[PDB]
Order: sequence, then structure tokens, then C-alpha cells
Amino acid sequence: QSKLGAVYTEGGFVEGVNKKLGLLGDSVDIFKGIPFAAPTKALENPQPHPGWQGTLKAKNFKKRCLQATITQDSTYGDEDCLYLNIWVPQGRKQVSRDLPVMIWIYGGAFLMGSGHGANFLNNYLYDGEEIATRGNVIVVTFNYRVGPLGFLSTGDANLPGNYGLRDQHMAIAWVKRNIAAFGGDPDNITLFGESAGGASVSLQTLSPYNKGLIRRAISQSGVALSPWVIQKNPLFWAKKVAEKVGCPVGDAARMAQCLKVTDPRALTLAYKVPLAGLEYPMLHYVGFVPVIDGDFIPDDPINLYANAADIDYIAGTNNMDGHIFASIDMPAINKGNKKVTEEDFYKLVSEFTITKGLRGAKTTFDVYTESWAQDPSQENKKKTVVDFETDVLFLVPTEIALAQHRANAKSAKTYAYLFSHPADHADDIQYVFGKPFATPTGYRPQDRTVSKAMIAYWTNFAKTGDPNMGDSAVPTHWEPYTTENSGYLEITKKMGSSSMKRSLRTNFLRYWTLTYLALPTVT
Ligand SMILES: [Zn+2]
Ligand SMILES: [Zn+2]
Ligand SMILES: [Zn+2]
Ligand SMILES: [Zn+2]
Ligand SMILES: [Zn+2]
Ligand SMILES: [Zn+2]
Ligand SMILES: [Zn+2]
Ligand SMILES: [Zn+2]
Ligand SMILES: [Zn+2]
Ligand SMILES: [Zn+2]
Ligand SMILES: [Zn+2]
Repeated sequence: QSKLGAVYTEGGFVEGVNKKLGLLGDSVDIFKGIPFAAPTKALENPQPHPGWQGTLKAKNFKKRCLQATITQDSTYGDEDCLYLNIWVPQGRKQVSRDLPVMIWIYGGAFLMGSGHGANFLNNYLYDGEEIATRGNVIVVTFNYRVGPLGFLSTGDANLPGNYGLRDQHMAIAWVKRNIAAFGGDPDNITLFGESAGGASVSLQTLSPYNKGLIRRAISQSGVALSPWVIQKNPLFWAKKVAEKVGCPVGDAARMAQCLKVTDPRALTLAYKVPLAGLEYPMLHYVGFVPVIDGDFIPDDPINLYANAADIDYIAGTNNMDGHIFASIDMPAINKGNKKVTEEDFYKLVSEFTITKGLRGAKTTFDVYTESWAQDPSQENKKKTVVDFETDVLFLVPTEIALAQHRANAKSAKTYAYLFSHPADHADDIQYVFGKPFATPTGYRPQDRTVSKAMIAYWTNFAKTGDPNMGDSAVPTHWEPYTTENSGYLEITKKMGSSSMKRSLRTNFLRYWTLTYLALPTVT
């Protein structure tokens, strides 16, 4: 009477686990390993999963999709990987009904990842329990295909790409059809995700495939407009894989069929991103990622924002988001006794600005090093390299997406945030998922303060489209973003009325969107 029991889904009955919480009757129903699509075929679109007899025991996480290990030496996962997981919070009087539903999409550069995430202190990163119970929402996590098996493409109908995006869409569609049986409101689905998962969230809101399926969305440190998201030259990367695995490269149709019958582990390990040193910046080796296929992604994403006109939207970034790519591109920023020089930074900047030639390199170098005259310290110079990568990879694309979403909004509300703290401790995921409460020995009181506020905003937003209005109190009134106010919430360990700010790095936003674009293209 206060828990779900066997749940009737379209494929048949599903039985999960009930976990009693606290002393006074609360609990949480946990389902792991519900199939939402058939066992996958290499480089083919996902298909419906056949129904089953009896009661499916949804007791354990299922295998992730076949992917390279972090050493890039071998693989793990399996072709049979399109499974999802559900947390349903339960009160002490009766079973929950009409709850907001939040669907998480993990990141990992479209190359790695699973629905449970990394395990640390006996706790999976994307364990939805804390969000679900603290926010009174349902949380869904799931697997999608990554790497070459998720995104290999010829740029044409022989191998159209975007298999992993279709996987995500199939999980969303399954949730819309089935989640009411678990106590969810299918008209109130919020997607949220980080990095590649935030770009995926963005792409799902822009795809006509999701018409009528999505109510709201949250992009964390990634949008469809980020430069690492759309592969402009997929045939080049498909040919690189073909050559490594022994497929001919003269005919696209012959190459595509050969790739489809190659050992999927060989496809997965065909290319390895060199650690160091690289000839180009890290951004250059972003390979197997979404493409404009004229189908799932019908056009350049900048042109698709009418599809999100009635999808409420949060988008934000982390203060130091670019530091991973910056550390690869300029290792000196790690070692305290190693200098970054004007010459090193010019070189990096010139790699990013090649299409506008010498002039574009200089104008960019000049604007980012303007402060180096008064402050030539290595602290300021290394911060400049990180801010540069953060701007071009995350912040500027996020600000353009916010402006595009606002300009196309009908009923949709738009919100912006900047997360500033103090894996790495500066990252937003662990606070969104409430890890400071799930493994409190690894965290300080101020961390639980931050996580409490983020879960309040996120789940208020899921419930109502208004991060300030819902089951939870918030520390700062989060004002909706407009072109006029260009406001963002700065999320930190102590928030108050001044945490609502405006015009984040607008001189740099204006440089990239007006000044740099006004420069003549060079060939
Ligand atoms: Zn199955
Ligand atoms: Zn696993
Ligand atoms: Zn297998
Ligand atoms: Zn109802
Ligand atoms: Zn569909
Ligand atoms: Zn390049
Ligand atoms: Zn170059
Ligand atoms: Zn980070
Ligand atoms: Zn992150
Ligand atoms: Zn902290
Ligand atoms: Zn207001």
C-alpha cells in the first residue's frame, strides 16, 4: 500500500527492490536493468525490445555499451546494453503518483560512460536515490552507445551516424509510454546531463524526433553548440577506422558494409587519442561524436531552436570547465615550477584561430593577455589559459544557446548558472547527485550546503519549471534569463541576494560573437 510491488510495463511485469528510509515509514523503490530496446546490432538504429513472460527481476545494473577502457588497451561492456534504471521515492501513507520525472544523460566525450557512473566510497556516481528522495521526483538513468559503435558515420545514407543519440531518444520515449505505471507524470519529463550528456540533452531538445516528449531540460557544462559536439568531417574518421581494421576505403558503400561486419572490439580500439604530445589541441582529436545527418539532427543545431520553444531550459557551466583540455594542451599549468610564456600561449591561440589567419591569432592573443602587463605572474598566466579553453569550449557556446533559446521561447522559461567551487572536487555532478549526503565522510559541511541547494533548485525546476517554486526552499531567488538582464545564478557555498549576477565575461562573449566573426576568413 506504500510501495510499488510488481509494475506492469509494456514489455511485461517488473519487480524491483524497496529500501526503507529513516524510521517513520518513508522508502524508495529501486529498479535496475529494465530493457528499453533490443540487443544492439553494430552501426544500426535501435529496435523495440520484445516483451517477456513472467516477472522481470530488475535487481542489478546491466552491462554498459561496448567501449574502450581508460587505458584504451582493451574493451568492456556488451552489445546487449540498452537498459535503464529508476528510483521512485515513497512516502509513509500511500504510493506516489504524478511525480516529476528527471532523466539523466551521462557524459564522457561521447566515448565512454554508463548509467551508474564511477564507484567511489561504495556509491555509484549516478545513484538517483538522494535526488529522488530529497526532491520528491523520479530519477531515470540509462546506457547509450558511445565511441565508434555509437557515432561512426560516412556523412551520408551508407552510415548516417548518431546511433547513440537514437538510443537516448528510445529511452526517453520508453519513459513517456511507461513511467505513469511507476507513479510518474509522463507530461512532466525533465532531461538533465553533464558535459557530453549536457550536449546530448541539448541535441534531444532540438531534434524533431522528441516533439511532444520533453517538458524541460538542464544542460550542465555542455550544449549542442559547443565545438566538440558536431563532427564536420565524419568520412575522414570512418576511413581512419577502415584502414586500421582492414576495410577498403575507395567506395563509401563498400566501406560501410565492411565496417558493419568488423569485430566490434576492433572498431572500438581502432583509434586511440594520443596522450602527449599532440600536434593539434585536444579539440582536434574529438572524433566519434554526433553529426548533422539531415534526419535526427536535420540541420546545424544553431538553426533548430524553434523545436525547444516550449521546453523550459537551464544551462550553465563550471568556473574551471576548460582545465582538463587546457592541461593536455599546456601541461605547464600543472607543474608549479614550469612557466607558461607568451610564446606558448600564442601558439595555442593560433591553433584555435587558423581560419582567421595571423590577424585572428593576434586579436585573440591580445585580448586574453591584456591583463598580463600589470600582472605577469604565472598564476594569472595559467588562469588565462584555462579561461581561454573554458570560454571557447563551454562558456561562449552556452551563452549563445541561452540567447537562442530565449529568442525562440514561446511558453519556455530560460535560466543560466555558473557553478564555482571550491575526479576533481570542483565538478558539479557530485553535488547535483547529492554525494555529500550519500557518502558524508568524504565531504565537509559546506559541501552538503551546496548540494542541498542544487538539489532544491533542480527538483523545484523539474516540478514547476521555476527553480524557486516547489517542495524545497532555495537560498537565492533565481531570476529567469532574458536578453535584457542576461542574468545568471552564481552557485557557491554561501548564497544570498548578491548571488544573482549578470553579464558573465561579456567582453569575451562580445569578442567571440562580434569582433572575431567580423574578421575575414583566410585560406
Ligand atoms: Zn533483453
Ligand atoms: Zn558496470
Ligand atoms: Zn555479448
Ligand atoms: Zn494523476
Ligand atoms: Zn521516435
Ligand atoms: Zn583541427
Ligand atoms: Zn596548426
Ligand atoms: Zn571540471
Ligand atoms: Zn562537469
Ligand atoms: Zn567542497
Ligand atoms: Zn524574479
